[PDB]
Amino acid sequence: GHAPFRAQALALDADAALSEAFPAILGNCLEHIQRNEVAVIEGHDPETLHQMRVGVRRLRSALKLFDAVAPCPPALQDDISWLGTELGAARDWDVLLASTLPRIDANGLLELNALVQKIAQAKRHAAAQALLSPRYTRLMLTLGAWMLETAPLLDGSAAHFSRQIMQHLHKSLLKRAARMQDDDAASAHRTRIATKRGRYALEFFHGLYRSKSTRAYLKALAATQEELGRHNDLVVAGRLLQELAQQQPQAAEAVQFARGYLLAQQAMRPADLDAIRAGLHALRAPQLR
Ligand SMILES: [Zn+2]
Repeated sequence: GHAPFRAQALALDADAALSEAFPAILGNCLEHIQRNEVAVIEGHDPETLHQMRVGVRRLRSALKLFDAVAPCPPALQDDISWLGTELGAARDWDVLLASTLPRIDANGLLELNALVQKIAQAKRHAAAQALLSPRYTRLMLTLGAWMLETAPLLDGSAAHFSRQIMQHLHKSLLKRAARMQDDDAASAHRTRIATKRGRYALEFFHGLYRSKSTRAYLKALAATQEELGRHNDLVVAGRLLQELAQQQPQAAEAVQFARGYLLAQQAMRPADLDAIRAGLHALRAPQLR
């Protein structure tokens, strides 16, 4: 309520088992979602919604790496996708209003800003209703119950599991950054998600790896995510405004002006792959300690 909740720092023991790490990682993800509930329902704060959306993304990536040892039931995965879409739609409209539209310097953009704010507030109300619905509360309860049941069934230490995942994710990131080509949406998106997956996994198994080696690895990853995410916000804005033009034909002139400005920003300032390649060419897989 009122205050935004950021993901709690998870410091796992070096000698900790997989049966101890799995409920600690997923529990941290569920807490990150739960502690933002009230503020997303009652308020309109963008950071509280941002933190809840990130929490859902962190949970989905955690279930993806744990999929081999503990596969999540398909019914829960459908509800996680529903929750991600509901909070995601509200987040997309908030990014457009606070970050994508203000960087646009023809005079009819004031009424467009009022229309976008109206949609963003309505999407926040729609997200609030999704959280108050029994579908959400049942999902959080069923996920927690499944987490605790599957936890003692896992074999080996956390260090043995993390090294296999970290080797695959570093291999996946470097491969996608090399296969990456200019003006290709599919390759740029694959690199951005490999950057997110790698950042989350290293934050989950934080107390298992070297303090100064991971800090430099996370810095190079966060910089790559910031660059590819900047170009991604521009293409999402163009998609959201084109959808708004079809539903609201009255503000179409103001929409097309904003769409024209953003389409040019995509061509004039594309995702600087050369700076990304130079930022990731030196990176070595973080070693256990
Ligand atoms: Zn309201």
